[PDB]
Amino acid sequence: GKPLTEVEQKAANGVFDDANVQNRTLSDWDGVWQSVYPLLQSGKLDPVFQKKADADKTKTFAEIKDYYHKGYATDIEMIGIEDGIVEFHRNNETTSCKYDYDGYKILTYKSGKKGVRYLFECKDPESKAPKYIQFSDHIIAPRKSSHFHIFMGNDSQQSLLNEMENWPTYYPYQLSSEEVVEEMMSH
Ligand SMILES: [Zn+2]
Ligand SMILES: [Zn+2]
Ligand SMILES: [Zn+2]
Ligand SMILES: [Zn+2]
Repeated sequence: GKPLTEVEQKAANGVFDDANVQNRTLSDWDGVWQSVYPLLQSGKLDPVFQKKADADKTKTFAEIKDYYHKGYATDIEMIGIEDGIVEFHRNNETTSCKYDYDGYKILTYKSGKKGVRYLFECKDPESKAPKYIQFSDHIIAPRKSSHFHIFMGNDSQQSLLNEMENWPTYYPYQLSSEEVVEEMMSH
């Protein structure tokens, strides 16, 4: 929808000044989302890997697909976000919490690029949802997400900050596999 400003555009590419990063509310991720892992498991995402492989030298289709197989792997098939609550659908069962915002963390990847993770924490003893979750979606300022990676854990926020190999990814539930694929065939 909104035209990604020059900043938003470069930011979406890991290039930005820390002074341009701003807090974001949980509502930026409101909606019902589908994990893309089952799509990969059923070959629905092969075209995307084929394209990334016919452009990446030293990388074969299988090598690329193996990279994303590890990256997308998760048992949380669906996520629901609404009115401050995040709900996780695992095995026909669900868990949720009314998450508290804990600021963000600007990361500097070894590739030189930068990224921002938005941290939330569950402070409800009753709940059985992950204690710490972090959103990352190439957005550094208020703006509704179109899809996102989410890191979840029960050890600590720092702990989630070190994870760089597994990043469960989610797209709007209503999108078909074809639509999800076309979207990935861009950015
Ligand atoms: Zn700084
Ligand atoms: Zn469910
Ligand atoms: Zn990403
Ligand atoms: Zn996108």
